[PDB]
Amino acid sequence: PNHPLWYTLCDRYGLYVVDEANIETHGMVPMNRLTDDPRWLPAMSERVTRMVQRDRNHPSVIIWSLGNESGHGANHDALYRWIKSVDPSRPVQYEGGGADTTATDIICPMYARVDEDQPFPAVPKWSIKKWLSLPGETRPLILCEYAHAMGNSLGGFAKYWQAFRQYPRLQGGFVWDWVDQSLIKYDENGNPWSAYGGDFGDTPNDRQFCM
Amino acid sequence: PNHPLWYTLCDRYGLYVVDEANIETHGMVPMNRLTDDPRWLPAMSERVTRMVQRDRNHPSVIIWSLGNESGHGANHDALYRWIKSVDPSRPVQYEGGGADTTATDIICPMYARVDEDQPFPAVPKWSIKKWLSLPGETRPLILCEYAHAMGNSLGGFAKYWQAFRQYPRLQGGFVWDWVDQSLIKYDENGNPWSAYGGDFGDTPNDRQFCM
Ligand SMILES: CC(C)S[C@@H]1O[C@H](CO)[C@H](O)[C@H](O)[C@H]1O
Ligand code: NA
Ligand code: NA
Ligand code: NA
Ligand code: NA
Repeated sequence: PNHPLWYTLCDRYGLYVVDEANIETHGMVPMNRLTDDPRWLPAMSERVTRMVQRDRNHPSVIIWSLGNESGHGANHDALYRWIKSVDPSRPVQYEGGGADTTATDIICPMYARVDEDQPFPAVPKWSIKKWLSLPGETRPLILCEYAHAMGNSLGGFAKYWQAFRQYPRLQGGFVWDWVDQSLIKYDENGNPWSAYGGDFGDTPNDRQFCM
Repeated sequence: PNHPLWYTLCDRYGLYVVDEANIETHGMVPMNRLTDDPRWLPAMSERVTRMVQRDRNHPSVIIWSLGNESGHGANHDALYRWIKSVDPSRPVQYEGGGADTTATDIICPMYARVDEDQPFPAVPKWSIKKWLSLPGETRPLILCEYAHAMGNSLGGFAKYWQAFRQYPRLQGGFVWDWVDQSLIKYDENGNPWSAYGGDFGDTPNDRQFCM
């Protein structure tokens, strides 16, 4: 969840918001180790329930998200249903565990490609065109993350947009991402320079991946 | 419906058969002028019911077809339901009136392209990849006719097969068609040559379109 003013500005200027719970357990092995554990249900429930209680009156918020990169656990299903119960007015989405689990109303993959399948075990990233028509699949597809804009990037961006326009149920997505997470440091002359991971003696670090 | 021996041979050699009622009213304006008319229901019904009564015991027959290129009329809906009622063992297909009407268990377009939409009024031929995922659509797609093999043709045949393998619900199609309908004529020297439309004084004719 963002600083409260953000929702007010999105209300007034006019932007659709996905409001997302402060839950990410990416570094767990496997990713759902905590989110499938009932002992972590209370801690997760608070991050979901208190977000809804704070932001449910904002018109800009049109979709609730259960968080990010935490695999798919039973705690997600419980909290998916909690939201659907207290607020039937907004769809719930969650990408973890393969982007099309029982805890999401929207197929919301990250970095799924337009035509090319990437069939990873357990959590394949199908071609988005192909994903829509998988046997039994009826849901809209909106990428929660796509077109990773790291450095000199966004090659093939037009290919997403041609597909979004041709396919009714391909309803777009959210570019990753808006702004570089670089920080300012000063050299010997007091001159500013843009710093990334590792430049603060922080170790281990992931270098320029914050940009 | 074919010569009765055809189905015996397909039973024994192993080919899947689509058995098709002898109903095509292509030249009517509009195409459904007779098939929507209850006065023509009796004549139409006999062509369907008597086909089913003859052929229902052949294992090679896996799909029933209501005919070809006769628009979509209320008589199709009646006869579709008649077949589902008497023979639950076989899906019923029919391409007329847009390839995805209430008279077909299978989206069965003719000459729908792989990636390119052809948005004709009333009866569009959507791209087959796109057709599958249209809002509310769940049926399998099998082209009743594709890859028109007229003369030097089958350009882009690979493109269909790439899509067929990639998309589970694209379950193939039927090439148009097996054999050139040329006829043998004899000149002055008594030497046989291959003849097409018009070569018999027949007029109007559609020339080499029979091949
Ligand atoms: C020429 C099109 C407007 S009709 C087109 O003609 C073809 C010619 O072989 C086949 O008969 C197809 O079934 C038919 O759709
Ligand atoms: Na779209
Ligand atoms: Na990053
Ligand atoms: Na297929
Ligand atoms: Na022909």
